[PDB]
Amino acid sequence: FHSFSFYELKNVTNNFDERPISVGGNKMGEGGFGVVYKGYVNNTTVAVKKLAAMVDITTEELKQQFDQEIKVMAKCQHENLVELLGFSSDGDDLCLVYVYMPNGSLLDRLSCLDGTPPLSWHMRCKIAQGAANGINFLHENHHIHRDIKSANILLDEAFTAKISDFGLARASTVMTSRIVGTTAYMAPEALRGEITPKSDIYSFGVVLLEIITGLPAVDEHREPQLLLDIKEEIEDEEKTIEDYIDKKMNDADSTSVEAMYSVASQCLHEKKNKRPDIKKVQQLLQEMT
Ligand SMILES: CC[C@@H]1[C@H](F)C(=O)N[C@@H]1COc1nccc2cc(C(N)=O)c(OC)cc12
Repeated sequence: FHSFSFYELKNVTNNFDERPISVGGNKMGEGGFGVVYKGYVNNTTVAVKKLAAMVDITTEELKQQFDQEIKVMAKCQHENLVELLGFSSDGDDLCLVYVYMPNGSLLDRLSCLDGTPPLSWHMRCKIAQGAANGINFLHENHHIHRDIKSANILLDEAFTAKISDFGLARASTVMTSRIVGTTAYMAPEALRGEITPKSDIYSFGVVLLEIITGLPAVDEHREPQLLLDIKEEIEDEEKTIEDYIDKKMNDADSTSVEAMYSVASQCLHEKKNKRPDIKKVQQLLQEMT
């Protein structure tokens, strides 16, 4: 990967202009570990992630996540993983430079952030297949992602799904004392500190529910607050998947929606050993289409 000067990245992002693009700035997104800015290097549009302790972690832990991301990127190259172009470690803050994803995150496209048109059911099926292909590549290469979520599924110029954020990824059960991930997506065993690829399957199940419903995984002003709770409502015959299907599509059919819900439901088994592995998930998503 190309070594950038912090100052060149500062220069091409209009001094890390924290205002969103929609208001004239360079900010494309943000999370607990940093902010993503639109940049322009050598006649190529790029994304620059500037690392920052947004959700309280140490500078040493932020540096370990920076090193882990570069290490995972050097070992894992695939059609369904975002491509790292370079990094910066010389100046004021750590930066990671990526291939520009013109369609941003699946989370933002599902919410239609900035007025983007809703994703068709056809597009959503391709995205789910692509994301499963990327997770499959990771598990085949003995890596556990640990943070599968719609904010970590990016969308390129062809709406091809690209899994992102490998700062927490682990080479492979095993237990840890540092419980990390996004709670609204975490498997029960992951919440207890277990490190297993079976947890990535569970989180992917939550992503499939977001794809079907267009609803975020957590919404404090919604009943139920957690999306994974709709599975219980459907199972207990209180509601149907039909009641939750995203209304912002005109090309969905009952058969393929029920087929995707069935995959999501199997991924969301509370007992890790009853969940399908990633290869079975891929097969089921291929059969859906
Ligand atoms: C700090 C934000 C976190 C983290 F960066 C991540 O992987 N998921 C989150 C959201 O990220 C993004 N949101 C919108 C748009 C985004 C475009 C790109 C991109 N290559 O053009 C991007 O690259 C990595 C991240 C983008």
